[PDB]
Amino acid sequence: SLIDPRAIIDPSARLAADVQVGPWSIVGAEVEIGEGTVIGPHVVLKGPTKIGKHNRIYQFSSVGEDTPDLKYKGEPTRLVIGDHNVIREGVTIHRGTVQDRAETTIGDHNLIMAYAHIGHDSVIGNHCILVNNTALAGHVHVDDWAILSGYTLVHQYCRIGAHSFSGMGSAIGKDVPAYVTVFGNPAEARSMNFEGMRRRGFSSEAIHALRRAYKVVYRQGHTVEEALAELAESAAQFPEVAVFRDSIQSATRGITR
Amino acid sequence: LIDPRAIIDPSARLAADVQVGPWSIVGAEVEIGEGTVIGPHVVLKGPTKIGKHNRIYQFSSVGEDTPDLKYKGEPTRLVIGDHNVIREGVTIHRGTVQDRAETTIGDHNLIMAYAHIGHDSVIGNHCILVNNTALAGHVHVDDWAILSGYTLVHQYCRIGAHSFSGMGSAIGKDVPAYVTVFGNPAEARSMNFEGMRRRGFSSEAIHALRRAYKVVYRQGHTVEEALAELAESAAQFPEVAVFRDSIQSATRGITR
Amino acid sequence: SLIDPRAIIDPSARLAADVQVGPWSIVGAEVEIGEGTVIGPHVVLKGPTKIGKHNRIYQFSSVGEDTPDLKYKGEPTRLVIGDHNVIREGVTIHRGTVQDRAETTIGDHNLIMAYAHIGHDSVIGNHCILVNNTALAGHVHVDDWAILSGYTLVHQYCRIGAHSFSGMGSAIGKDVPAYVTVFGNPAEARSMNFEGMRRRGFSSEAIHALRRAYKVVYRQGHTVEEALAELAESAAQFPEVAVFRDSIQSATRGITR
Ligand SMILES: O=C(Nc1nnn[nH]1)[C@@H]1CN(S(=O)(=O)c2cccc(C(F)(F)F)c2)Cc2ccccc21
Ligand SMILES: O=C(Nc1nnn[nH]1)[C@@H]1CN(S(=O)(=O)c2cccc(C(F)(F)F)c2)Cc2ccccc21
Ligand SMILES: O=C(Nc1nnn[nH]1)[C@@H]1CN(S(=O)(=O)c2cccc(C(F)(F)F)c2)Cc2ccccc21
Repeated sequence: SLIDPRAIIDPSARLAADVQVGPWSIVGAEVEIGEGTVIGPHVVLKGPTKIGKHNRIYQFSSVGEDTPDLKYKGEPTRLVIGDHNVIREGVTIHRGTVQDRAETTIGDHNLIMAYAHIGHDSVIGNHCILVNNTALAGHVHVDDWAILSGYTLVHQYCRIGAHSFSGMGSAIGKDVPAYVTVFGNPAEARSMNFEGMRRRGFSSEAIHALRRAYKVVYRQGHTVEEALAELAESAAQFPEVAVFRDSIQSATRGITR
Repeated sequence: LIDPRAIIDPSARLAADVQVGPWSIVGAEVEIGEGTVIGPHVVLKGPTKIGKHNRIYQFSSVGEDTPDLKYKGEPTRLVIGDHNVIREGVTIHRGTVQDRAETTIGDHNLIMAYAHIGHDSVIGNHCILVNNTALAGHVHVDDWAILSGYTLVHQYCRIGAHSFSGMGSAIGKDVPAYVTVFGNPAEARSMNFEGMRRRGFSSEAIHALRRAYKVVYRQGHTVEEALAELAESAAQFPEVAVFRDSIQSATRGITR
Repeated sequence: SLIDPRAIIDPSARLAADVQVGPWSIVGAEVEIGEGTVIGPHVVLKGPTKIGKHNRIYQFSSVGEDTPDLKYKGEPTRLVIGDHNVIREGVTIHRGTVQDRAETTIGDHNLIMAYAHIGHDSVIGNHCILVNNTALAGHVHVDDWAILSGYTLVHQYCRIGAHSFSGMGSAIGKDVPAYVTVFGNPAEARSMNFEGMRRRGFSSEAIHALRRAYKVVYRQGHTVEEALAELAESAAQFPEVAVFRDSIQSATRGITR
């Protein structure tokens, strides 16, 4: 059948139609797996965890584990994963902490590559790519279409804006605004993901307004308040520029410069 | 307690309270002490001693041979203390004869996902190795040391008591006790003042250490000039002696 | 017997007579293992894949999985491993893509340490060392005797020259010429692997010629074509200098400086 007899399914666990579990996989108590989701061999799922439809989870992944501690501490804490996600070999995903959200949240159509770490209370949106060995410390918010290149380290509470790009080996300590490309340890803003805008079919008017929006924030010596005021008009014409202005507005503890 | 789908070698030695998850291998000459929980999918190889009330998580390879070419199959050891947590996919290699033929881990150590503890490494107590920390080999980590995620330590380096390394740090030279280091290559920034307050250090002892840092790092002295300047502060404050002693035992230089 | 009864051997799998396979290992369809090869417990082998003779593959390794790269669409691509290779704990090796030569290729006597990654369409030669957590993004050519120390990151299409050395935590966006020593993120050219050359028994005359060849490429203000021209004489005299000159000539992303 679809359920390999060498897998251990806890009596409390809930499996929907067309679910596959490979051999020697543990689907622990309070884990719920959605329609057509494929669990490979040698996977550990721990709950309380909700996984949606048409997901693929590869061998050696630990999905819904507790955040590391010298002692067991703080539950019920949730992990929620949406639909059409690919979680590759040996990925670690921790559930939330009772102190903060009490939930780690992953949306839809995300690709999390081998040995990536998703820390407690982190929130991933849709259509994101975390390349090999990307580590989100915890309480990290990754917005839609963001790409973290291989071995990107993100500090606790940092926001990764929509359509942003972090070069491989980047260590991020401050918010990355929407569309911004960052590199190095510590991470420095370089340009914008113009490549990614074109692959999203952004009007060349929107891309040119986003180029000027970069220069307003990074290049003209403005305060953030002065920048937000200078962007207000562009943000009103282009929803794309508003995503950018909003990412800067939301950064209380400062942006990656 | 011992899951029937685990392979326990005849010559393994497990206390009554020990839990072994399914699909785990307790290899030849593996001692495991009372209260220790071995998760599923764990490979333990010997000769290895594991103390008490330890927790080893799935996909961990504890007590394998180093691939370091200078190792040639000698019966070298791995000792682990008590109340240690070893997380998902941690690799801990046994020692080599060229040193002391032992990798040593003490008590109350938190070793997070995919950390590497190379051959002959000595970790003390209440240490934190965050995800993907790599100790290349012969690395001595002293009590209360914290190495942040993806911290790389070159062979033979000493990580001082209460020292802290920023994430993605690459350490080539000894880190003195209490010192904070960041970047590739690693550079001294300040003292672990949080760590001192964690331990309940006197505001005297913290002020003495704040000064001691300036003597070594900020006053354009040499190491020899600096050691002599500290010797009185060191004699008065056992806390300052830990710092001064870590600089003296640094024969291959300190992280500046 | 040598195949553990808890192992899963696909009917279509071809194992030489003395092949060992540890418990809860998977030898999938169209996987060939040559004589002497030992597979440890908890190993996943997917095909189409050819593993040669006297190889050792450690636990938690995923050898021959599909690349998550979005351009691969389930085409029947290959992985080929030669003889006398050691693959340590948790290594990932993906098969090729039809956009290149539909093959990922490893030669002989290579040491690939724990959690190292070998991306689609990568070509490793002989006597290479990939230290812990080294990652080749894809289409990476590593020539014979190349050392990549721990957590070395290699961008797609980068060529790592013969007897080259990359320091711990290096991030390589451009070709590493043969013999050259690189460090840092981004990677920086800092002289040549003279201790490597003296160890493998290179002549004093050859080492002295490589020393001058280095000055011509890096220290004489020459553009690459001006340099390739000046090396032409010395490359005709010494094979080592030809390998060096050849590595520079075949740089598609430029060279590490
Ligand atoms: O194209 C890109 N270039 C880039 N990275 N950093 N700076 N520039 C990124 C990175 N990659 S990748 O190189 O193929 C890759 C895959 C596995 C492992 C790694 C490694 F670990 F970094 F080595 C890299 C995947 C990817 C997928 C969609 C969009 C952009 C990218
Ligand atoms: O604060 C700290 N390191 C720091 N700060 N600035 N530079 N490096 C360390 C690190 N953390 S962490 O960020 O929550 C964490 C957890 C898992 C993975 C990672 C990652 F892999 F680095 F991304 C980070 C866990 C932790 C727990 C008690 C004491 C100190 C620490
Ligand atoms: O000797 C060397 N020195 C050097 N590397 N980078 N800069 N200097 C390299 C690196 N080493 S290693 O330190 O013993 C080692 C082993 C496992 C893990 C690591 C770590 F992950 F980086 F921490 C390091 C293993 C090794 C083996 C053959 C040839 C050269 C090397």
